[PDB]
Order: sequence, then structure tokens, then C-alpha cells
Amino acid sequence: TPDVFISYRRNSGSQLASLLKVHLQLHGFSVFIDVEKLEAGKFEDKLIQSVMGARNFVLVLSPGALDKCMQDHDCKDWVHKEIVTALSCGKNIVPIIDGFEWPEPQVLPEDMQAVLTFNGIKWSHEYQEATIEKIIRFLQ
Amino acid sequence: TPDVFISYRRNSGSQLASLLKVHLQLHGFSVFIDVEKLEAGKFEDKLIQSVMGARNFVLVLSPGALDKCMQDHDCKDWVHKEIVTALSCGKNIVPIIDGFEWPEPQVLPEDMQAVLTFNGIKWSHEYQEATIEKIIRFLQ
Repeated sequence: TPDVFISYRRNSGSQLASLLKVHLQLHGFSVFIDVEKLEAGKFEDKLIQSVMGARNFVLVLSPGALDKCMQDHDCKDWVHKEIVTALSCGKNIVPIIDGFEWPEPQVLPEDMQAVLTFNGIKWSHEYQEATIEKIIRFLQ
Repeated sequence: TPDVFISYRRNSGSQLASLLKVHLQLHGFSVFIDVEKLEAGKFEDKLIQSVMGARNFVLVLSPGALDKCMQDHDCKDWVHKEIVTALSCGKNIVPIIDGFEWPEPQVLPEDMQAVLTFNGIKWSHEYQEATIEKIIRFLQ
């Protein structure tokens, strides 16, 4: 059972999410990222189960990463779904900010507005080792 | 003296460049990337010497990565200068393609058109371990 789930937006956060996975694994964490560990079966169920299994929920906030959550009242966007699961389960949520513009909470669906109240970590290209160190400090 | 120099465009390939650095270091290669190894002094001298010192020249071709070299006739662009140094020294050049559109040689400065004759490796987000294994096979 992975200790860390990485939630990310494919068109903008795939490289940072993979970088996070490598570093966190190096430091002994079991990491779930879809390209490595999502296997056979119905992916909606499997992805929600993988969020529930992981104590830590790492959210890659690349530019525009929550755009597709906006107006997603039916909760059909996969990132929206992962965030709501992490919130409902009381996970240790750790946003990673990489060029992200913080939206006002009221443009997001009410069931995920609480994600903006968690302390985030700013990915520093120039100080990557220290960024990783900070993430590890935040993980449980 | 590091075995691998990583040349990349900061605005678009920083994440992939750092992902490549970590993976290659984990496989025992000594890697030069500016944010970790460029130290004090006049940076234009140091970066040229660093290209000269590394047997392998890993070129991160993220989207539009050569745009700033086009019509850079006085060769003031840093990626342009790094490529020219790699070609001039006959380094083992290994282009990494990630959403890159191959330009026609006419649009590039004459002293770097030869970079388009080297066999490149396509970055696959879904098959990253295989991509890394292929890069390692290309390295000397």
C-alpha cells in the first residue's frame, strides 16, 4: 500500500509529478503515480481506492491545473475527484506550487474549496534539493 | 569532470532536464546541469568549458527549444553557444524530444544545423523507465 499519492494534470504537470515520484521513492516512500502503478480494471474505482490507501496526498499545482475542475459540478474531472476523496478522507494534503495562480475559492466547486486552506510548497528550480527536503518534512 | 552535460531551455524544459539529471546520476553518471554545478566566475567561459569537459551532450528539445537560436547570427543565445561547442568538440550528442517540432535546417544558424543529423530519443511519459534505459544505451 503506497504512502504517497501524486495527483497531477497530464498536459502541464507530468514532468514535475514524475520528478517528485523519483525523489520520494529515493527517500524510502512508496509512491502511487498512475503511469507506474495503475493497472488493470475500471480506473475510476482503482484511482479512488489508491487515494484512500495513501496517507499522503501530493497535489501538483502546475499552471492551470484546477481549470478543468471549474464548473465540474457533476465531479467528472479526475483531479477534482481525487481532491474530493483526499479531503473527505482527511488525508495529509501537500500542494506543490509550480507557476500556479491561486484562484478565488468561489470559482471552484464547493466540495473542493477547502483544498486552498492547506499549506503549499513552492517548487524552486534553483533550490531543488531543499524543495525535496521540505516536502519530506511535510510528509507523514 | 562530469561525463554528461545537460543543455536545456529554462522556460520549457527545466522539469525534464532535472528529471534526466536525477535518473542519470542514479545510474552512476556524473552530470553537469547549471543549477547544481555552475559556480562562481564569468559564466560564459565556465559553461563552454563544461561542455568541452563532458563526453556526452544531452540536449533537451522541449517545445520551441531552438526558437531563440533562429536568427541568432552573433551567437549570443546560451543554448546556441552550447550546441556549437558540442559539435565543435565532436561530443556524443543525444537529443531528447518532448513535444518538439523539427525545424527545417534553413531556419537555424549555419554553425548549428548539424545538430539535426543526430539520432534523437523521444520522451515517453508512459514508458519513462524504458526512455531512461534507451538514453543510457546512447551514452558513452
